Amino acid sequence: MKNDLIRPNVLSVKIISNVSPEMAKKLELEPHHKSLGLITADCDDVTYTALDEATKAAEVDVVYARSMYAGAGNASTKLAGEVIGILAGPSPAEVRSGLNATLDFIDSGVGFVSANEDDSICYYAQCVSRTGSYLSKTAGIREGEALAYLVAPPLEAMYALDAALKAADVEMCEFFAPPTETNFAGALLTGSQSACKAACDAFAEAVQSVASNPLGF
Amino acid sequence: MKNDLIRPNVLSVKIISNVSPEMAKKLELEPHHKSLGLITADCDDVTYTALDEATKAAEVDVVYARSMYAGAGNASTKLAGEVIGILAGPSPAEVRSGLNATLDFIDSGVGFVSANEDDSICYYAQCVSRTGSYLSKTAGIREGEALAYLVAPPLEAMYALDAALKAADVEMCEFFAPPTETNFAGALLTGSQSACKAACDAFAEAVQSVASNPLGFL
Amino acid sequence: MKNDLIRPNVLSVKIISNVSPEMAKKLELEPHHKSLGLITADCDDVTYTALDEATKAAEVDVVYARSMYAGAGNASTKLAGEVIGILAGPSPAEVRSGLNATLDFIDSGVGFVSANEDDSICYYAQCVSRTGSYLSKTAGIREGEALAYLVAPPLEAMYALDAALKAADVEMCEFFAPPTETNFAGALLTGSQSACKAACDAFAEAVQSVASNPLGFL
Ligand code: NA
Repeated sequence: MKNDLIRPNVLSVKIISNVSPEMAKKLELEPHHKSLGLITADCDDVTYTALDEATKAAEVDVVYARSMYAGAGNASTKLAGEVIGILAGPSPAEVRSGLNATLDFIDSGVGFVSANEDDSICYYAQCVSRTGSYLSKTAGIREGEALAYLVAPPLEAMYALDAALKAADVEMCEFFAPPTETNFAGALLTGSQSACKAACDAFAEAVQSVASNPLGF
Repeated sequence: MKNDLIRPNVLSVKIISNVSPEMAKKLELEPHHKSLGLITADCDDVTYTALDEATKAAEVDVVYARSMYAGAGNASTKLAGEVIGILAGPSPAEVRSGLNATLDFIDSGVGFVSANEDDSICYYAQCVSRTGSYLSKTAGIREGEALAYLVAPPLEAMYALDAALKAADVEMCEFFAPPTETNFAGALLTGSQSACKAACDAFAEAVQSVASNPLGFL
Repeated sequence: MKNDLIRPNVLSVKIISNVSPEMAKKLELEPHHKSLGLITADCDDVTYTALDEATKAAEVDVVYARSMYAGAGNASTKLAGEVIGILAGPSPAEVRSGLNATLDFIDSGVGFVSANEDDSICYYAQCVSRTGSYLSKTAGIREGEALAYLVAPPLEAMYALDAALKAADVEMCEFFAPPTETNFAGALLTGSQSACKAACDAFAEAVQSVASNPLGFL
């Protein structure tokens, strides 16, 4: 139903000890990050927020993060989902903590929200109180700064982004131009915490107004 | 069935009045673009032709037009379809006029055509008699000249484009190298309106022949 | 079943005896290239290896080869599959022989292998003893040099690729960063023939290790 959470699921996890030099060269790892933590899930933007959360609780960096074409509902293999993330750390112990932190956040109640009765429209309006090292880098903001993580299908996102930018004292940091690999869109907006929360509410309200009137104009 | 029109559908339409300055920045709008018209549909190339049609009778420009990965049949949400287009204009009233023309054109009988009984192969063979400001820009021609808008699945398109180029006095203006986001392909060919129509007929004929014998010499 | 070959299927094949000058340019054919051979299939990496084999058995070059977004399981039309390849040759006889070699290789037993009982995870671990003109150029090595052609889903590929690089005296030539158009990943590794084979076996074993315990320490 409307306002129901779409629960994200982690599909696969694996840890690498002593990465090969060739692979470290490709992934441009820091010299003393000898261990990697791999993870896939069925929801990309939640996983991106979870990976950033992991950099806050463990001595890890996000070195790879990409979404799959057409989303998790169209995956052709068991573990592909719609996202792959790679954490790098000095040893499997740090990587293990990061992966555990990632999984806990994915299971913490955060996620996309359904906008109508048949769950055919959904959106992501997440206020990140304190960014880690990954979303702050992606957004070009100081680590620890707040951001609103806003994602929705193409038209809803463009309409709702305009509403969010006008409703709150926020600035655009990164634009997810439609289509992402999953055929969504959105942005990362920064500002004070209260402003990011106001933007999340305006974004969510705007997406709902499209779902209750998709063609009326 | 063969020769059936695949009816295109508009999924969502919205007008943004007084677009925020940072949105105008990311979208690279011009200082006189004050209102936006958003549209999604379940058929991308038909919508691109309609948006271009809108630029002839109204003061709107096509500022954004992108297709969705794997097409409308693989959309995960109700309104994503397989295309998003954005018109920019001086006021919401002018944008409304442009969108009205876009909707009328999408409902005018244009669309993809089926090449076989189960509609598992389809193609687009549209003669654009008089281009607007969008397709003319994309093709590198002057506004008001004609185009043949030819789209089909990868192999059919490469074969049928070759048939069209031999059959009519046209030149290649824009090549949609396989795959597009929707896993189709094609091109924009220009010439006289009769040459463009001859190219459309030859393109449609070639796609149908491939559908009747996909494994060629086997 | 685990270790079962995934049978690849060719979906369409077509020859063009004499390509028009316009298609010849946009497809970047050599002046002596007069004919084209088109092919689509439901498995891209097997088809790429087959096209490369064709450049060894016939006087043909691979001039176009691309994968479809989201793979063959998500194709919207009958013949799109997940790959289109184009061979070019001096006459229809060379193109025909090239296509025959391509088809013979696709049906030769090479292919993706299932990693678990329900065939929900599969991988490609193919040792190319002597590359033709296509995969050699793709990897940046001389034709005739050997390659390990390793493909698997994103997480499996990264783990198994790292495993392969440790197990053999090979170097990374081309990295298929996840996701490819088909939402797979892998790389082309070069070295001695036995070294490339050692990497292939190590890659396959590592993928199977993830498939039998996807959640790892969890
Ligand atoms: Na699908």
